[PDB]
Amino acid sequence: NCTCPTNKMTVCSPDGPGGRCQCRALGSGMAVDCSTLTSKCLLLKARMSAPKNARTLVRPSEHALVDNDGLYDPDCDPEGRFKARQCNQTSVCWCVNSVGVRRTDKGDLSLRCDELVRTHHILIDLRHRPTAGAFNHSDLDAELRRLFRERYRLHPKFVAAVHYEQPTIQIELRQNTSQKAAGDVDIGDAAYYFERDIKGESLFQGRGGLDLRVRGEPLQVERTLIYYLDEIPPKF
Amino acid sequence: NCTCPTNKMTVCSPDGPGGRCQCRALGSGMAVDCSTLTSKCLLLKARMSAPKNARTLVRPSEHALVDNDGLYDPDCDPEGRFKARQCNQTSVCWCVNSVGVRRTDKGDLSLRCDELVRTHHILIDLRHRPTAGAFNHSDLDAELRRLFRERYRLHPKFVAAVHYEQPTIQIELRQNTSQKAAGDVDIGDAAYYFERDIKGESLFQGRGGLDLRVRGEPLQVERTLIYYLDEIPPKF
Ligand SMILES: *[C@@H]1O[C@H](CO)[C@@H](O)[C@H](O)[C@H]1NC(C)=O
Ligand SMILES: *[C@@H]1O[C@H](CO)[C@@H](O)[C@H](O)[C@H]1NC(C)=O
Repeated sequence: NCTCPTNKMTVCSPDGPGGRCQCRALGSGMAVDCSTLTSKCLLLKARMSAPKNARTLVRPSEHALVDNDGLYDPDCDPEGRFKARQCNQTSVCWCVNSVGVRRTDKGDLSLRCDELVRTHHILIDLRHRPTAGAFNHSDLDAELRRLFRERYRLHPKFVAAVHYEQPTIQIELRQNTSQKAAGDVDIGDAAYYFERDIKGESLFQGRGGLDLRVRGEPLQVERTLIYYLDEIPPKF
Repeated sequence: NCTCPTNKMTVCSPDGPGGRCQCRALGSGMAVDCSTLTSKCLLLKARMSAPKNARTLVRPSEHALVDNDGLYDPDCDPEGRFKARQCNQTSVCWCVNSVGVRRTDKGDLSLRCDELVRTHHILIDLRHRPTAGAFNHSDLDAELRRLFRERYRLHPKFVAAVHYEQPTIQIELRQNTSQKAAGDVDIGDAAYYFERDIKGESLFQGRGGLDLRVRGEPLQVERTLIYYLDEIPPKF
């Protein structure tokens, strides 16, 4: 059955040699490894994706803005990760980090981003709809570390810590470039998948969002904040 | 068995969901369709491909030149075809047709190639090593139309004509945009596969070169000339 479980934003078909199941990335057309997480850049491209022939639809405008200014259509290198320079505009350019947020001040078409700066620490701040009381910190740590271990296939050594107090929860992810091995999922990719699941727009095939139950009681998260820390501080 | 019969310039491995076979294009990392022909642009990216870590290998000198002046690493749009504007890396840019050869005078980074011009007529001019006599026009016509029908998976109507005289053979392919349907292989891609099989660098898995036998008598080709005709004439 032609599926891409880890990335639903794909188009597959049994149009392969001997009925083989080919599958490609929505929008970008890039190759997708459906066993593991797809890089955040290709998923962003698939998010915008500019439908091929609207026919009866209407486009977005030259002046129509969206809620999130950090939403755009990036250019992804032949490995899947972002390119160091993202010029989605007429002549306006800038430099981005691994997770795809802006690292410099907007320049022109003569800009030159040398290296793709690595976002090595990520802090995910969640706040859940207040239940009658608070949970136990141990169960929350167990559930969240298990989530990144199994669901997003992030190695347990990359979950630096989990902090809990009244409603507001925090999750630390620490992945240096020196401690990233062959075929390891990126904490940026895992954080993107986790924010999409938390916000009910999961990239997996079967699911629709995130269940996130802690010892029988569910956990519905109102507010989410995600901070990205780069090895080289951005130059503003 | 993880194999791509139509594109040998790919990297497959059974690391797909439940041991599924995923394959991706060399050099570009783009998704490939291994049942049919891959676009000439992705194969052009694969041809040069700048090996990932030379270690003991090298990079060709910045003053070193190659036999063909029209070989370069192109930018391929999401669908696989060439981007209308090609800039190898520098402040020199130009516009191309669908087959990738140049159309306009070399300019600068402000160039605006408004549309991707189609190549609608392709003429292949072969000259074979002289045997004791010539062949029959009928057998040559049948064999070449059969080769483009079965092997390159080109619909028979797109092979406009076949001409024969003393050694020199000609093949005329004709394909407008109006007569290209859903999932029709392009005359550019079929011609590129033909010219890689003619020169002994076949893009198929099992084969290495073109057998090209006409009623038994093997046909070895010395010289090949392939002319590309664009719907809009190239402006120089
Ligand atoms: C480029 O960014 C602008 C915001 O400055 C946005 O309106 C537009 O949709 C983006 N387009 C692409 C192709 O990323
Ligand atoms: C263009 O790319 C080709 C790739 O083979 C390379 O050999 C050539 O030197 C490049 N030329 C320029 C001007 O960048």
